[PDB]
Amino acid sequence: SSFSGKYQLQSQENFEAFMKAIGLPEELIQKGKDIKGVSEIVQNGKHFKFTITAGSKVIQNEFTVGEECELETMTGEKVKTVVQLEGDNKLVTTFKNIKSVTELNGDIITNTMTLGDIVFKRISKRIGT
Ligand SMILES: CCCCCCCCCCCCCCCC(=O)O
Ligand SMILES: CCCCCCCCCCCCCCCC(=O)O
Repeated sequence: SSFSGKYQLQSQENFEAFMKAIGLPEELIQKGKDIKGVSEIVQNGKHFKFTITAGSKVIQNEFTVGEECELETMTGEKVKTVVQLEGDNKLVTTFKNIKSVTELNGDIITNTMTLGDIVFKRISKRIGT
């Protein structure tokens, strides 16, 4: 259960540019750019559940490492992909030509999403249990 916990965004880079590019409606971009969203992760072996909350908007997802899964993404689009572990503390997946890497270092999770030259980076910190 390496990843299990509750974490809140501390800061992020290129939210607006990234979200516009992938189809987030601009009213959502404007309300969302300064939201410090909360990620809740339950890991049980290869099985993951996570909830992302960003004011009024709650996305729940689940996947088993190494297997096909269906992920609901930022716009609501559901994509079929595979999430892999690269060691105990790093989740890697690709969907819609976006490469997503989620890495845990103690209490800090860094999420990097790359779409072409745009690198959307989010840094979050554990908040309690
Ligand atoms: C009422 C305010 C509207 C909020 C809508 C804007 C939220 C868009 C952001 C989606 C949640 C963040 C997804 C990040 C996923 C991750 O990095 O792995
Ligand atoms: C909801 C957007 C799709 C998510 C694509 C990555 C999913 C595989 C790994 C899940 C990591 C969840 C990210 C929590 C860290 C954070 O909020 O920045």
